[PDB]
Order: sequence, then C-alpha cells, then structure tokens
Amino acid sequence: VLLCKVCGDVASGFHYGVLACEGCKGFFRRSIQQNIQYKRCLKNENCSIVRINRNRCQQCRFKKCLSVGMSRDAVRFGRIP
Amino acid sequence: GMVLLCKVCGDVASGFHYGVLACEGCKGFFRRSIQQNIQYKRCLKNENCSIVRINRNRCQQCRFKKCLSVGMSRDAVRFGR
DNA sequence: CAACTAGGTCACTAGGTCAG
DNA sequence: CTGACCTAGTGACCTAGTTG
Ligand SMILES: [Zn+2]
Ligand SMILES: [Zn+2]
Ligand SMILES: [Zn+2]
Ligand SMILES: [Zn+2]
Repeated sequence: VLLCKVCGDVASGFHYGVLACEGCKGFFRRSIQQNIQYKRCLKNENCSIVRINRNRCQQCRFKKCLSVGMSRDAVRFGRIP
Repeated sequence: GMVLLCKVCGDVASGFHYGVLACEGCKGFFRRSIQQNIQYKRCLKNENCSIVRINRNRCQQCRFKKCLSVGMSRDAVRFGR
C-alpha cells in the first residue's frame, strides 16, 4: 500500500513528518545528527531517486528528503488519529 | 475565550489535568514520570530548554521541570465541574 | 444525572543495533 | 554505509469514578 515519498519503496511508517521507508528514515536521521556534508554529485544534481538508485546520490538523496518535507519539527509520535 | 491551551507545550488542552490545563501528551507524560522511579538522563543544552509542540519530546528533563513549574502535582487534582 | 477527569491501553514511531 | 528489527517511550481514545 503506502510507499515512501522519497525512493518509492514500501513505507514503514510516518517518519520525520513524511511516509518513508526504513532506509530513507535511517539515512535521514544519520544525515542530520551530523551536519557533515556528503560529497558533491557528478551529474547536474537532479539525480532522480528510486528504490534502485537511491544509494547512488547521497547529496541528492538527502536534498530529496528535505524537499519532500522530512523534519525534526514534524515528528508525530503516537497513534494515527 | 475558547480552545484553552496545554500550559506546558502550548498544544491544545484536552482538559484540566493534575491541577492545570494540559494536553493528553503532557498529561500522560506526567502521571508517567511520578508514578515511577523514572529519573531522566541529564539535560544537554543548559537546563533551561524551551518546550513547545514541536520539540517537547526532545529534552525529557526540562519537560518534567516545566510541568512541575506550572503546577502539575498529584495533590492538586480536581474531579469537579 | 450530566459535564469531567485519573488511569489504563495499545496503536505508532525515534533511536539504537549490527549483520550483511 | 545501509537498512531490518527491537525496545523504550509517546499520546489518541475509553471508561470507571468522582463531584455539583
Ligand atoms: Zn524510501
Ligand atoms: Zn544529484
Ligand atoms: Zn502539552
Ligand atoms: Zn533540556
């Protein structure tokens, strides 16, 4: 049913204010718990991301996350209303 | 003067819990803190932390301080009208 | 009795692991 | 570095019990 609004994979829950997979989620937290910048992207930084190529572009995977809406200020603990 | 506010995180108030207008969240969070030996792991950003809807869950320490600081207490319960 | 609230549950999910 | 799996919490919903 519901699939990750980042790489299209099956969503594991409502994470960071967005319906995402365990992969993007984990990667996402990992990304902000360290403002550390991933290397730049070789191909005009518009690397379309999918279940298959997500791990290819870190700097775009990350932006995508930001782009879709994933934040610390968007966490919805609890039960689905 | 409707839609009273949880006097801790400003979130909406579901009622008058433990002596003060609170939200299910902070409400549950309180009876949970006292009804246990629960001793939260020390604060990180200079015991002060702002508590609001978005961040309330980040520093457990301050949150509890905040509750106690607004009046929440087991002895001030009002089952009235 | 009717407008309320403690308490209890249990559906959800950050965060932390650690084996590929 | 990534992502499957757990666990300690979080808070939306209910209901037993308490007042006016
Ligand atoms: Zn994903
Ligand atoms: Zn890119
Ligand atoms: Zn609150
Ligand atoms: Zn704090």
